[PDB]
Amino acid sequence: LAPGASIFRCRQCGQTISRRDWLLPMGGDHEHVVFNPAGMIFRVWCFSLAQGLRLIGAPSGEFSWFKGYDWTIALCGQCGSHLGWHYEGGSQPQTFFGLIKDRLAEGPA
Ligand SMILES: O=C1CC[C@@H](Nc2ccccc2)C(=O)N1
Ligand SMILES: [Zn+2]
Repeated sequence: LAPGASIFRCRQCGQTISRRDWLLPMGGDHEHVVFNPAGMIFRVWCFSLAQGLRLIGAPSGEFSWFKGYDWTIALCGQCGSHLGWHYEGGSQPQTFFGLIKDRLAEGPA
């Protein structure tokens, strides 16, 4: 009844992005803390599915945090905020999204 933690929206503009129902335990945990070559730390949640994003450029395997996957930058399709990455080219599953937990807002359906 009236769940308040069902949908993830973009924290900057409110664009619909994903659902708690779509969280994916990659390697046995939905949460992965990672850093990029510029040393920036991200708390990443894996989702099977997302919407309202704009995937920019072409996939790269360079420095992928997930063995066997190529990544594309995922922007909020509405406001352009960097929300994470789409992962493709791997196995079980072939694709998923890694989204930056603190750039999303959790709320009712
Ligand atoms: O799986 C990933 C996706 C984002 C990526 N960041 C990156 C930044 C500048 C150059 C190359 C990669 C990273 O390190 N790992
Ligand atoms: Zn946005």
